[PDB]
Amino acid sequence: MKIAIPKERRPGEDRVAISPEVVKKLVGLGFEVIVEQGAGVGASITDDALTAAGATIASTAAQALSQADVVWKVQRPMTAEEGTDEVALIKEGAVLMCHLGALTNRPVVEALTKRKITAYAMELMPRISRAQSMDILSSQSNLAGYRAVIDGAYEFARAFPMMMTAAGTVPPARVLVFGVGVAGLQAIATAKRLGAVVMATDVRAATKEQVESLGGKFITKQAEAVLKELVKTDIAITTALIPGKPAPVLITEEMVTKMKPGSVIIDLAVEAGGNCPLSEPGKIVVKHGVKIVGHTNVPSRVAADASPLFAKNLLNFLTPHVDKDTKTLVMKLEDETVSGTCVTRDGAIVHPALTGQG
Amino acid sequence: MKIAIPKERRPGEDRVAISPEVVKKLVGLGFEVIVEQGAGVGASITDDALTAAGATIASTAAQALSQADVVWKVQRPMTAEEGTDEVALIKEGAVLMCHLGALTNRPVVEALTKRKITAYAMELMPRISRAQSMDILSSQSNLAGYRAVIDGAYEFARAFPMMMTAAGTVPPARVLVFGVGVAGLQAIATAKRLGAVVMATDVRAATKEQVESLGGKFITVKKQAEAVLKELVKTDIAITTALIPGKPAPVLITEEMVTKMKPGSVIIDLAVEAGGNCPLSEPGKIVVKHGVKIVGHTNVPSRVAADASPLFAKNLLNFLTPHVDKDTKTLVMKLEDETVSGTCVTRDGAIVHP
Repeated sequence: MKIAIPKERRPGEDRVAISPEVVKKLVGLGFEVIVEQGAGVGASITDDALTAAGATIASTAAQALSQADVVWKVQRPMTAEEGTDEVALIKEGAVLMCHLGALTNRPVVEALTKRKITAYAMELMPRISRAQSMDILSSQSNLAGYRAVIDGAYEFARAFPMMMTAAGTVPPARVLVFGVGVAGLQAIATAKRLGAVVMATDVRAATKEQVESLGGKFITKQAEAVLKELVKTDIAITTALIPGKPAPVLITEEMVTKMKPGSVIIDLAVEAGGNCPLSEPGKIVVKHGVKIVGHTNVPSRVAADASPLFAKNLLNFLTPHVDKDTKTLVMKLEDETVSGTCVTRDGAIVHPALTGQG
Repeated sequence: MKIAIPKERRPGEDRVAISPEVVKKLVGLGFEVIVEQGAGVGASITDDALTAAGATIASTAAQALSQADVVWKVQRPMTAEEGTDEVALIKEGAVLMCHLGALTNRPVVEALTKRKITAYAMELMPRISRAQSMDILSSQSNLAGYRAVIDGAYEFARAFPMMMTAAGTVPPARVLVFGVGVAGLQAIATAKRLGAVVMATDVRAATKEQVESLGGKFITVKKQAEAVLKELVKTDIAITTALIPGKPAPVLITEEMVTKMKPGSVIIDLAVEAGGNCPLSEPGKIVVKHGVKIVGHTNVPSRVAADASPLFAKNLLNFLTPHVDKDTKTLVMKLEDETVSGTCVTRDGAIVHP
């Protein structure tokens, strides 16, 4: 009747799958909540904030998960091959809930299967209305979009808003968002509230409506229209990274050579190759007088807000299956969100694309 | 006449006392404009951009200031004892306009005086309505206030604006601006733009009205501290901006106060160079103490060099323009002018203002 949350061990990860308010709800459901010491420090969540909420602190990940019936993590557990065998720390037959990156991480699913662990890959949450509150892709990408604007403004040597002053007028910055998904949408909104002239481009002609509702201008030869804007653009933000596929090239370095010195490019797709071939994971590349920034775990750059949201997504997914009167958890297998996220259970891999080498 | 602008040499200074726009006005005023090669690189001002405006590019600094009758700079020239006497490069009898930091640097003033160079300490610009467009302290501090918010949001692990999503409502960040001068005002405006709830505190009451006009809330109630601390314990980003003329910055956030703040909170100390409004700040560093980040970046306006330079150059232009004589067809600084009298610290091999 124990749920455990370890500290994230993968490099670049500062989020944690828990928050004081979720600890309280979990305790209210009848759970004993165990958190590894310092697991939330990166997200501004102290051990004492956790214990005040009802959680108990374990000194290590092994002790935290030793007798846990349920384990909540942010990123998929590490296998012996990657260093620390976290999969081994999960009790055989236990339940794991996390962003498993299942589709592109067959080895982790196999490792979990050997220990007969039931794993729910949160990133596979079905796209149904009643599941939006359990959607981790949505909650994290939204913060990533906001963060993109903050990092761009930070690296930019000019101020974003137009300023009328006694010494003259400070022109507003011009921003061009590539890709109008959850992240792109928030980038537009944040770049807009900061005072910039915001442009946006996306192949899906259905996005123009959303861009305009936020006060942005949709760019309507096509590459010629984008280029005309790009050469005037101060901050270019790309957000097109389609899972299970290389990031689409949206800004060639030929185009970057046409940009104005001092410009900034935020490449949120650097992880999959980047929408700009010049971006490098975890670095800020200075080329042709342009800064090409490609930070690695953007939502982690907003860890303090990302963590509580991630914990809530998890809580919303688990809550419907808990009988707080008997203090028992029974994941209803017929529930669409359960069957949809389960990739392995009782020693059997259930996702069709992860049973062998394709 | 000839006016020259060199590259700023002091460490970390990326601003330049020139802009293509101001170059056009100078040429139109009858000036021959010369700029040191790559002087505007840090300000996104290319040599070709300046050439297009009508300026001449000198390969070196010496070559730029050699025959200059007027010299414009951002920071005071360096004295011989400090690596390179940029002073020795300024033609004797020439005119210099820049942030001289005169009232705290006698050595630079004497070095200029020995060369019979007339120097106008722009930072001494009189606080009169007429000089607003010539005031470098206001133009640079305005951008500093903006930058403080950017740097704070950058170091903050949360989002500034309130966000209502499918996963719930996340409250907006809470900002507390200490000192409502030019910098403080911009910090409030920018913090507001980003969606934060903004509180402010300053000894002047005439500032409450200004704060409210921007959407900010004025902290009010002897023990003003109690009211302040009450807001500080809920604050996510504290921005301090109080600087006293040539004196140690007043202390506004004690270490004791810092220990009462929320983990992950951020403090931007814009007064770090003058001692800091917070005793935990260190010039050029981000200190973590009691779970709080105390940020003390130096030369904040340079963190906004591409916008700071155009404005700084305009302040200089606005100050110089009224003194071109449409008779000697040259530059004659009117001695009776309130701004000339208020900024000159040394003239023709004499001292100024004692």
